Amino acid sequence: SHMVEAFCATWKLTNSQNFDEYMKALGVGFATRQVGNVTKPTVIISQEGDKVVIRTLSTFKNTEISFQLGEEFDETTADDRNCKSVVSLDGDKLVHIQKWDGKETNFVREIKDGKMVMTLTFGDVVAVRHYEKA
Ligand SMILES: O=C(O)[C@H]1[C@H](c2ccccc2)[C@H](C(=O)Oc2cccc3ccccc23)[C@H]1c1ccccc1
Repeated sequence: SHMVEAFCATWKLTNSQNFDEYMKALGVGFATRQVGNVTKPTVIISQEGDKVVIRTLSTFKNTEISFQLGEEFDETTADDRNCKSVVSLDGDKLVHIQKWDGKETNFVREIKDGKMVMTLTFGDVVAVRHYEKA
């Protein structure tokens, strides 16, 4: 996929806005939130066949998801939520939906001026994270 290629790279977190409140709305407790706030992840996005693969490396733990665009799959998040998830293209954007325990959250990945911007929404709580190619 052409639009996915813009995301395919090794990325490092450079800025985060309101992620603590976002985690709080998800139900993450204070201490685990501290882990989420201090960790600096390395995020590798790639295309392998018809699958998109997102590998995240950090001291806390490493995660890996592999999916076909628009196909629902089971996802265990870094905070151990067991979700039904789907990642789809919306124009040039990647939209990731996570459903668990009757709840729903979504986040959007965009390439803007060569950087990756992730906007996360749960209810009316919004967080924004910036990443740059490593
Ligand atoms: O930035 C990313 O893409 C990923 C980071 C990461 C992953 C694995 C290990 C450590 C960090 C974010 C993140 O902080 O995860 C959480 C870590 C700890 C607790 C968390 C609680 C709730 C939610 C995330 C947590 C990962 C990420 C992926 C997709 C959307 C937002 C954040």
